[PDB]
Amino acid sequence: GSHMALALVGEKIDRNRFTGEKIENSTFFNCDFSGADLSGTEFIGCQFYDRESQKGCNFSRAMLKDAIFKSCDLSMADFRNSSALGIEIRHCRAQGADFRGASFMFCSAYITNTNLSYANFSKVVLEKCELWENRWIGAQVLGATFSGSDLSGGEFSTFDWEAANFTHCDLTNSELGDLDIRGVDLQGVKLDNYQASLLMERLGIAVI
Amino acid sequence: GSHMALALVGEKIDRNRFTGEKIENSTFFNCDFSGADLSGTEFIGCQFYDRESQKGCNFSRAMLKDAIFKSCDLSMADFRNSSALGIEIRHCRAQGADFRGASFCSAYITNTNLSYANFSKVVLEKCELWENRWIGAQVLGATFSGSDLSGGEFSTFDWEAANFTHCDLTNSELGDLDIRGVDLQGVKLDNYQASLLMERLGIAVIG
Repeated sequence: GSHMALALVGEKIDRNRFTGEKIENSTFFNCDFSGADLSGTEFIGCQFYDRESQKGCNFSRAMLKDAIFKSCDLSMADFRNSSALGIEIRHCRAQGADFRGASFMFCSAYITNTNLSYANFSKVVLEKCELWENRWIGAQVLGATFSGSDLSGGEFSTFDWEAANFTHCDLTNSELGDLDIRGVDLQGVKLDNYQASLLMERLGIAVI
Repeated sequence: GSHMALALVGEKIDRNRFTGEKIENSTFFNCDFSGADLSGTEFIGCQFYDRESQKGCNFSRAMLKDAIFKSCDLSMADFRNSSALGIEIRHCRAQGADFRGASFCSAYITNTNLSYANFSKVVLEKCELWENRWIGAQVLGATFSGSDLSGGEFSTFDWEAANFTHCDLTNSELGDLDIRGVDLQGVKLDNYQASLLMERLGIAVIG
C-alpha cells in the first residue's frame, strides 16, 4: 500500500501499521514508532522532526530491516536498539539522531548524502558498510567501529579520529579536520593524493 | 698550463706541482697529494685508483678550493681534513672515498658514485648533491640540511644518522626511510615517494 501526505501528531504507531508500506510527503511529529515493524517500509520526502516542539520521533527497538528513508528529516530521531540490517538512509537530515545500540548485522547499512552532524554512534558496529558523502560534524563516535566502510566524500571537521576504529576505511575525497597519521591507526585506510600531501604537510614535509 | 696523458705511480706530489693547472686523461696510482695546493686545479678523465693494488690516492689536508674533478675515478681517495670550499665533483666514481674532516657551505658533488664513502660528521648544508649513489655511505653525525639530494639512490643508508631537514629528496630511491623515525621538517618529496612512505604505515594512496 501507499500513503500520501499523512500528518500524524503524538501517535503511538502500531507494530504492523506501516510494515512494507510506502509513505510520501508525510509528517510525523512526536510520534512513537518504537517496537514497530517497518521491514521494507519506504519513507520519501517525510519529516519526523517538529520545529515547534523540537521533538523527533522514537524508533527505538524498531524492526528496520531493508527500510528506506529518502530525503526525510530524521533530526533527533531515536534509533536506539533498533534492528537495522540493510537500512537505507539517503539524502536525509539526521542531525542529532541516536544510533546507540542499533544493530546493522556481517554488517549492512547504506547511510549516504546525509547530515549526521551531532549524531550519536557511540559503540556502534558499522563494518564494511556504505557511509559516503555524509556530514559528520560533532558526531559522537566513542568506541564505535566503522572498519572497512566507505566513508569517502565526508566532512570530518570537529571529529575525534582517535575515538573509533577507522582501519580499512575509504576516506578519500574528504575534509579530514585534525586527522594526523602519527596519532591514529590507519592500517588499510585509503586516502587520495591531495589528502596525503596535506597529512604530510602536518609533518613539515612538502609533497611536490 | 695544461697537461695530458700523464702517468705517475707511487710519487709524493710537490705542493705546487699542479696548483691551478688543468690535467686530463692521466693516471695517478698510489700518489700522495697530501697537503698539496690544488686550488683551482681541474682534473678531467683521470684515474686515481689502482685496481691491481686496490689503493687510492691521498688528498688529506690538500687545499682544494675551487678544484674540479670531472669523469674521474676517485675510488678509495683519502680527502680527510682537506679544505674543499666550492669543490666540483661531477660524474665521478668515488666509492669508498673518505671525506671525514673535510671542510666545505659550498660544494657540488653530482652524478657521482658515493657508495661506501665516509661522510661522518661532515657539514654539507645547502649544497648541490644530486643524482648520486649513496649505498652504504657512512653519515653518522653529518648534516646535509638544505642540500639538493634529488635523483639519489639511498638503499642501505641510515636516514636516522644525519640531518636531512630542508633537503630536496625528490625522484630518489629512499631505501628504508620512514616518516615515523626521522625528522623531515622542510623536506621535499614527490607524490610517488609520499605514496610509498604512507604505504609503510599501512595506508594506500588512491588517486
